[PDB]
Amino acid sequence: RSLIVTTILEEPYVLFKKSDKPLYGNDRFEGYCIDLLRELSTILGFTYEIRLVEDGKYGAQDDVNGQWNGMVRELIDHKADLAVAPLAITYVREKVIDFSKPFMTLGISILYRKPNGTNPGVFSFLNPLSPDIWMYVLLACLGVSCVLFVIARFSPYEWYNPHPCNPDSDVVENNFTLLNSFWFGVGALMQQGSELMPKALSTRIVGGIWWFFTLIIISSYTANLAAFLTVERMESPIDSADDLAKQTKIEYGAVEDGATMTFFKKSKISTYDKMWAFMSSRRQSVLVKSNEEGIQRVLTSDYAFLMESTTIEFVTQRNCNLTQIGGLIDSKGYGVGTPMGSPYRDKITIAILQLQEEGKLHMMKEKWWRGNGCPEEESKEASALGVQNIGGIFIVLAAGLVLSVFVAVGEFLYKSKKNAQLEKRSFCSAMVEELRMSLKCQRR
Amino acid sequence: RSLIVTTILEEPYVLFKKSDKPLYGNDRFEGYCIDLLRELSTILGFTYEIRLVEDGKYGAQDDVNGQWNGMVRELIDHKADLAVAPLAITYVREKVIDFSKPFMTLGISILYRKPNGTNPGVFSFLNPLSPDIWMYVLLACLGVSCVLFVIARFSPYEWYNPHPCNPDSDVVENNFTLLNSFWFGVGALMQQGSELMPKALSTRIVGGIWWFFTLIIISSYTANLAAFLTVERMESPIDSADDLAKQTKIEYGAVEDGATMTFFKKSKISTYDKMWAFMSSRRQSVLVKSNEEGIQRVLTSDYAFLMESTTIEFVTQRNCNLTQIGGLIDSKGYGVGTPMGSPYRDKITIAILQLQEEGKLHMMKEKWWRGNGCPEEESKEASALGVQNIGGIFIVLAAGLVLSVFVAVGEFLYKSKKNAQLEKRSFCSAMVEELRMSLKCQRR
Amino acid sequence: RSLIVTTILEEPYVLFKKSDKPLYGNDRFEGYCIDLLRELSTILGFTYEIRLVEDGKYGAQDDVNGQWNGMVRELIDHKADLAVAPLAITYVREKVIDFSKPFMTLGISILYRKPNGTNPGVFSFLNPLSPDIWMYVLLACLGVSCVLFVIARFSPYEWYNPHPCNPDSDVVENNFTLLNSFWFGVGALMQQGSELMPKALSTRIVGGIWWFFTLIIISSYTANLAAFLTVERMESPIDSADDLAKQTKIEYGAVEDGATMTFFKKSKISTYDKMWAFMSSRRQSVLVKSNEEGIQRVLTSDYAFLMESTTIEFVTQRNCNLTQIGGLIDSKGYGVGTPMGSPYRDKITIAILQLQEEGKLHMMKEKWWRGNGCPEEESKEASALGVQNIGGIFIVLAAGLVLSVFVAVGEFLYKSKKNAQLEKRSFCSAMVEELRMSLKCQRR
Amino acid sequence: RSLIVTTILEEPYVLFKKSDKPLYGNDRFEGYCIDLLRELSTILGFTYEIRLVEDGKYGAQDDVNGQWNGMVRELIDHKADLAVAPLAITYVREKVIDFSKPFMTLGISILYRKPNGTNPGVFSFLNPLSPDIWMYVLLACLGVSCVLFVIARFSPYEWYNPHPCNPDSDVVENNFTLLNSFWFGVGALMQQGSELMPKALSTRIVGGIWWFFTLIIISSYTANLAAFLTVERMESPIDSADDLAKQTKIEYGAVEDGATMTFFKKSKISTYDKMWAFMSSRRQSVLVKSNEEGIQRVLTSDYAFLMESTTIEFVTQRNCNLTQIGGLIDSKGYGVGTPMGSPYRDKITIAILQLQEEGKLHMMKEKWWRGNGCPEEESKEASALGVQNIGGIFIVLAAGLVLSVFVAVGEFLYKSKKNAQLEKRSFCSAMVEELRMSLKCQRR
Ligand SMILES: N[C@@H](CCC(=O)O)C(=O)O
Ligand SMILES: N[C@@H](CCC(=O)O)C(=O)O
Ligand SMILES: N[C@@H](CCC(=O)O)C(=O)O
Ligand SMILES: N[C@@H](CCC(=O)O)C(=O)O
Repeated sequence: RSLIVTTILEEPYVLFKKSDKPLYGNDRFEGYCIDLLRELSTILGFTYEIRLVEDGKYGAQDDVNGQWNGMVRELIDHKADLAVAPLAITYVREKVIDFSKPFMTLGISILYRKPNGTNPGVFSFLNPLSPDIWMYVLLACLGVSCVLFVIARFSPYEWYNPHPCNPDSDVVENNFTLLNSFWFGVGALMQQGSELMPKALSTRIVGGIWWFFTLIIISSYTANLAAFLTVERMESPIDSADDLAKQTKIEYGAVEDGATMTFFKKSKISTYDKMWAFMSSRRQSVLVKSNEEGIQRVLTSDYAFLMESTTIEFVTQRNCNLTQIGGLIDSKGYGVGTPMGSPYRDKITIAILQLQEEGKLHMMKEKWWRGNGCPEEESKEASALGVQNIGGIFIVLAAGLVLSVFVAVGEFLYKSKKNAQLEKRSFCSAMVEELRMSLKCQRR
Repeated sequence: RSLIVTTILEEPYVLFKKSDKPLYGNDRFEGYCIDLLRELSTILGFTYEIRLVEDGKYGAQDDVNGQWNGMVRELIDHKADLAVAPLAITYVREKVIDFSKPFMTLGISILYRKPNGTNPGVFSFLNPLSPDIWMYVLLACLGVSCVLFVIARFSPYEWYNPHPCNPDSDVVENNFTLLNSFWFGVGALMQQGSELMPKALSTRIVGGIWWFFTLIIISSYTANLAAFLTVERMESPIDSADDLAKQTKIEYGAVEDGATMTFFKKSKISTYDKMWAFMSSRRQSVLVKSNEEGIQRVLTSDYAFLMESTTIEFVTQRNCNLTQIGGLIDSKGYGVGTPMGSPYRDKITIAILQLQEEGKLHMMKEKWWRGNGCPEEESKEASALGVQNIGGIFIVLAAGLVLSVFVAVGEFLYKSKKNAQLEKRSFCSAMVEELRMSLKCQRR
Repeated sequence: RSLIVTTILEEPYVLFKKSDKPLYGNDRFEGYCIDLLRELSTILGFTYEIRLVEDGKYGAQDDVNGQWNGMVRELIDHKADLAVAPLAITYVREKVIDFSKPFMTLGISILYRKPNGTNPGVFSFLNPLSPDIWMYVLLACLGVSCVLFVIARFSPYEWYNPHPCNPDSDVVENNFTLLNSFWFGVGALMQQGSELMPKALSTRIVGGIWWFFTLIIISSYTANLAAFLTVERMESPIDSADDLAKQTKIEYGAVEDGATMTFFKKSKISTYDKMWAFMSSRRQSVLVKSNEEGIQRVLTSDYAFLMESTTIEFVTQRNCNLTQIGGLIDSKGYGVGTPMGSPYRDKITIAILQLQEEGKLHMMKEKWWRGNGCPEEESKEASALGVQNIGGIFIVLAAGLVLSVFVAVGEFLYKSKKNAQLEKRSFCSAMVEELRMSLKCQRR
Repeated sequence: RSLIVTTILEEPYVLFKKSDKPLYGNDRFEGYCIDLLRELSTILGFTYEIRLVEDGKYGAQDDVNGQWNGMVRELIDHKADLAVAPLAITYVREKVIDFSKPFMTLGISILYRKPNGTNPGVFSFLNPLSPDIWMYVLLACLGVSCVLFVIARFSPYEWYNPHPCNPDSDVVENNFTLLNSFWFGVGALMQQGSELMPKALSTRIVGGIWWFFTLIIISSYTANLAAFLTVERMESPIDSADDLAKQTKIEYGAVEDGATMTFFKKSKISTYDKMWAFMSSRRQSVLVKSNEEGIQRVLTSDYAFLMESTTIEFVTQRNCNLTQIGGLIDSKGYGVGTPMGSPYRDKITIAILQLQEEGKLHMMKEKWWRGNGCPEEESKEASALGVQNIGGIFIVLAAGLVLSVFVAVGEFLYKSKKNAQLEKRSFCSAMVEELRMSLKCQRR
């Protein structure tokens, strides 16, 4: 006699094969659990014949009539002989049917979206000061530089004759112009210090306060920028089951007629009863029909789906915006289900252990979970500055040198218009001074 | 019979259970005291019928026609048999109903809004050094600039001939005037450097040790400056029960016909007698009718609510702009009331002591009073420094420059003064040096 | 009939009075619980007559004969009528005797020593670099300054004639001496920058690498010193009962025949059974005879004594090196014990509540706990630098100016010996140059 | 009868209970499997007599005279009735004894010492910027120093007459040679400033924007430099089961006559077949006789022990120089053994599933495998920067100065070369300029 194996569509355990042809018999199925059953058939030497569950459930106790549904009901009534499927091992299922040893180890955990790690774009260094403070500094170095020009002309001690060798009447100069006064202002702001130093006490206090002002601006900048380069990583506000029980902001449920909600239904510990106190209220709202709708409502809404760890291993290697929030709630396993008192309990108990010692149950999991490449993590650690987060200081350096050379032709043309008043003609005296600049020597 | 339990709906003690289908009976209710009365029924063994109180108070000895009401009249006239609810042990109640022995530790306290806005701290940058340190660096900079001037007018290697062509005779003169030695002292302190640079090793060592001094003071200042650039929110204008007594800006009150109205009514503390002389006058406006009208008038008005401690522990855990002000005024407990001597006081008295030995009173405490963690004040995550944070460096920049325009005129009037004994009293050297500003092109 | 009150020496509840006289009757007793009983006698109008417990225990079940000891055994046998004492309220005591309502609220917690907050002594700023690295920097600025002198004499381009006006033959100088080369070395180390700049490319690379070296020394100094000024507070490695159960490094016990170990003996929760799994093994080693030996063995050895919160309130306000490690394990209370079925249960139940509403039970606790002044905490928060933790940079500044002025008389005497070879006599030509230095003017 | 339970003493599963008085019987034992067998006896209902195994192994199918031993022969010959102990489900055992269904999830892994010493990181200071950034600041400093030279040989305001007395005619000359413009570029980058200061606004803007560039690059460098000055301990030379296969420096082994010796014995993985070809040869030295001789030979020798996962979880939690290397080789479970078909397998199979539903298997897991927290690697608390931390700035200081002595000779041979066409080939301008070093007092 050929056996009749019950099973159910779940990805990647059992799923239909992609082929055009009129698929006949066991042909249309592919996945982990049939490729398990391809190998159990070679060992035990029988003939399986795949035939799905009818009511589309896994198995649960309806507790009105106290009866079962799903693949569990397919076994108790002896309709189908095996249950090669992700049928988990629980306390209430073991009393009515006979499982084998596990071929996979589970854990209930939360499938939730990864939050977006919004990149600190290339103008990230302006962040440690507020955008009105950068203006207040700029109006200061436009202000204080203008105040210093007022005082330096007004103060009769900044008037010094430069002339280190015996003036003998009068060559007295006042080296602070406008263009010198901003350069003292900018030069002290950028901590470099100019070549021009105030001499009168009327201008020392302007030099003294502006040095103290740019001492605090730069020091408050550097102390704050330690915080902004050490970017505090995304910490989406669920990190455990203790967290997820206490906010009704995020919807969280399970699959209906499944071993996930059956866990919370029968549990008596405080956190997990609190989740079932939540889920029993909106029992039609949160409890989705299958795991596939458990996935999709996390993809769209603010939903945190409770499910098994081995299917999260297939989801998060496919969708690189979903993750396993939290740790394993419990531990379970996938048994090849058999009816109560079967001779195939012990022969599969052997033939799972035989496949496990020679690595066949790990060669199949690596094949059908197929990690595919996915961004693992930022790997939270010291965070050496790339081009992506300094970046814009080269942009202002590139734009600053572009803005510079037009002042250089501005200095050229204002000179070439000035000297050509009396000396030579307008266009040619520009080219005359080009002969001066292209000279490779020191000259007049 | 059924042991009729009189209870009164107050969160998080006894509240209605929400669901899809309406429930009927004892399962309508949930909370702390429902979970407690289940534990008393498990240990002792009895049926219990929740019979929520008609006249909606807890209990209060009324005046001249004195008759108890609320849950206390349910106990005196034997309409109830128990009172598992927040019926707090007070003096006047335990004379007439006969309480069991407490199951949770409360006390009268003050509920009030958290202050939103910040203490500005318009300077806030002086903070990383103590004001002992800030005055000592001036007495160092006043100190070093004097001892540098003493050495530089004593060291016979600072006396230098500038005279760059070929030094003949009768030239040498220090560049360290006493005005100049502060400018090395302040100039090195502010990290910007001076035009003065010492020669003459005895003056080098002063310049050497003042540099290493100001290397550490600036480096220690930038270390703590990350910490002290955090705003502090405003300190609430009340911090105790005495603070509400010495004001009428904040109306303060309690639940009418409860233990807290009764406590201030029969108090002989000078603080608390004034706090009832307030409440008795405007009784129609500062005695609310429930706990729920307490919190809603703290939020949607200026108000400070005198309520119990453990009910604050639920509210402030839940609502994050809302905190406890001060410490416990008195200490009292919640006790399961019984009538005037019953065969169920002593049974529950042992039964309450059993639960806190097992820890189940603490387990039920955590189960209801814990909630969302109310994300703390130490959750900074970002601080762009603004006009509130640094602030006062713009004030002292406005302070020093107005000081500088004052001393600029004072020097202008001084060179008017030494040129006065040459020509005239004021207007000679005024106008000729007021020309000096108005020239801006010609030197002398 | 006058009552016979049993009680027991515990501090500060009941203790002998300090007086020389032959103390007669109730005279010799003073403390909290007799001053409680002084006020209960005024209310209820009886005559107490203090008489101690005989066997010196509080009360516990010997569980061999199943009998009691202590004050509990004094009550059951009706020897003494009251039990006005710190006799706690537990489950096993309530079944045999009758307590009143509490007059005080307890909690079991851990009395352990405060660790010493070792002060960061005034040379604290040298800490961010290792003491061999400070030598390696000092041998660098002694090394690199010496290398620069070698190269500058060797390089034929540092030989420049200063002389800004038409040399016409030869005045070519080499301004880098020894004393100039160290000053470039020190001057770049202290970030200030000298007035002397290298000119030949042979000396630019020495100037270039030494600038990059002191860029990293100072930056690694400032980045590390943020950690050392933010002194990570003392965190003595017990912070809870979950911590204290899992190290056998610290002895922890209780008092024998007391309600502290009776809690752990009967508990079934995992952490507190683990402590009783520890304490049952060395039951004679850790379990002290009284609370006073519970105090003293913490004072001397590495012992963490489990005791009641209200006695920790008297200990830690006296001994300012002990503290309450952890939070309250449970909650209990002090009942005035009465025998099983007494008429004085309810009259004291009244007269404790009457004393509590009018604040008498808080006026007595404030008197007999008498906080006395004790250092509360460092109050862990931002830690503004006092003189105690910068400190020594003023010491090296004071010592640097002391070391300077002896170089100034060293520069004076080396000059005064040199010029007196040909010009004048040895001692007088010093005083001649004193006339030069004391001159208030510029001169030759 | 008594249901004789064969068990074998292994921590933290079944260990002797320590006390003062010696205990007798089932109370001699404690640990995980004693707490488990109590739970199986509570649920199912049976007496149990611990009868610790005589021949001290767990179980191993011996060769040609093949007879099981240890706990397995206790089950086959019905000397036991159960085997509640770490008797792990393998293929060859479950054929002959008949296991229950697992209660804890293990797998073979590698125990090995943590590497003590640090990866030195002799430079370690380049780390706060990515090597993309480090090369770009040179291409900026090579870039800006070129474009500053282009403008300064083109701007007709940089051409200045030094000539300080009174400028006549035919003088003006730039101070920006192409050698000089790098010295402004490097000089501003290293925060120290140059003797060069630009005039002529077009050159000011280059100096303006290069200053703000190097203000940010230095400030961003000092921000992350606190993070990257932490040592990393050495990466262990093994990180997997494959790494022990490709070496003979570390002897590696397992418990003789256990599941782990049996697993490599009958493995057909190319990695694991080599790992038994190793162990079989020196079987007398790399197959220890217990778990306890495993850990003691990892510590007191160079050795890497192939043992189970859950027993590593106790040891590495306890001993802090000792860690798990790699991941789980296989996956298997601990099962309560029974004989060849018993009326107690299925009773315990449901009984184990009941306990993990309630969570008591996790409660007993936490109760024994948790211990002292093994104070983590992220417990820095202090880092005085030493010769290991910064280090490489002394290397590049030794690198640049040896480079500088090379270029100093190269310039010395260059002024020998231009003076060669004056007088002689080498020794003329060599010796006369070798005099120039040897003079040190005379100028020219
Ligand atoms: N597949 C599980 C139910 C769904 C789940 O727990 O994720 C079972 O059949 O038991
Ligand atoms: N809990 C109080 C009532 C509320 C209040 O007075 O603040 C009582 O037991 O009477
Ligand atoms: N004084 C306590 C016992 C000692 C203690 O718990 O600290 C009692 O009598 O119950
Ligand atoms: N736990 C192993 C024994 C120890 C080992 O082989 O590493 C077993 O069940 O056989």
